[PDB]
Amino acid sequence: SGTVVGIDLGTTYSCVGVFKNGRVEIIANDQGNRITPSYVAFTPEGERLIGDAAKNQLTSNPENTVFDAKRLIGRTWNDPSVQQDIKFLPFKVVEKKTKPYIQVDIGGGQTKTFAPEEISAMVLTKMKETAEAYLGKKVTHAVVTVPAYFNDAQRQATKDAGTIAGLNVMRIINEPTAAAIAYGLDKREGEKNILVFDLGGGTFDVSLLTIDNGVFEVVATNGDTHLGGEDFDQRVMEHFIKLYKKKTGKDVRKDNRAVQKLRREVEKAKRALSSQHQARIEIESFFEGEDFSETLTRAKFEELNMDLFRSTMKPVQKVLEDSDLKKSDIDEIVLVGGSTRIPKIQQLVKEFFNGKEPSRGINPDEAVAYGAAVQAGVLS
Repeated sequence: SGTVVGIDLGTTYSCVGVFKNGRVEIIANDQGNRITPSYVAFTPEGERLIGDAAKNQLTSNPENTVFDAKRLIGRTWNDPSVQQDIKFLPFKVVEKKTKPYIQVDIGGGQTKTFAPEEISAMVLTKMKETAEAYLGKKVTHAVVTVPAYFNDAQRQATKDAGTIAGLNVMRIINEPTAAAIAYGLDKREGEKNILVFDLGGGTFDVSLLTIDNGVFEVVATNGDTHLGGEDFDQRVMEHFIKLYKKKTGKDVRKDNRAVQKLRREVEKAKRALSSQHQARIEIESFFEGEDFSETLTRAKFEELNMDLFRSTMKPVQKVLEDSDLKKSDIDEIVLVGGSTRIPKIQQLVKEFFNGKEPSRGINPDEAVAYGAAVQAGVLS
């Protein structure tokens, strides 16, 4: 096994960690980032790009930048989920052997068709190489996380992706369970009920876990597969674009370059508003050599997204019903994903459970990788 690594193979972002000196170390990639976009792309030239480099050229290559391969991985063509998601994806997806395949251009007008597994394998290879650089030796084995709702086919496909990347995926472990392990909830005594609330960039997952004698079980799952941090950005985008036209008289929509410059500052401001109450957004030479200068308040950000924020509670109530539990039967609450940093999200969860405090202490972007790395630590 050697040094086995824990890998959160996320829909939008992936994360890699290892256990050493009786603690978890989340490994930074060669650009110094602890998370790595699950992105693959090809340039006008032959060059293949994985991670940050792939996501940064998304704007200039909108139709041949692959992402969200995890939505397709291990599914059939006829699957209702696949047919829904291909309408939201810019790149072309096609049937081959009654399964979804991703068709992209390499360079010089040459096309190529990859299986979801191959895309995920490329991302895994990048996480593998990231880990190898930190450890200073080859990595052969890994613990990979998947959503709780994944079936056998999806679990096996994730293993296959590993195999292609040269990784022996020792264990497949459910994302909420990994998050629970990160917070040391497996050290708790007796029988307890655990609510995991996972709000990523483009996905929302609620899971009710039990723990019994330091061993978990996923009782019920729910959420929204197309609700995440990006939807909160889009409401902010829509607000400020409308404001710009109202003040200047200029419609910015058809200028792709300027719109990306705004999305960059909106994303920065959103993160800032998790700890501050206002954030200036200044862009010099924004559109037709005219500047942009507005402020986003926490109150406004909340106002623009209030309906979306409240909609997260319905899945929480539904999983409790399917688990045959009341609010008061929940002993632990675990918040995972960057969007859970938002104060309003935390308050809504807190208030739903009549003032009970969620667990804190772990980077919610990293919690799942953390847990996987602990399991890897055991198997090293």
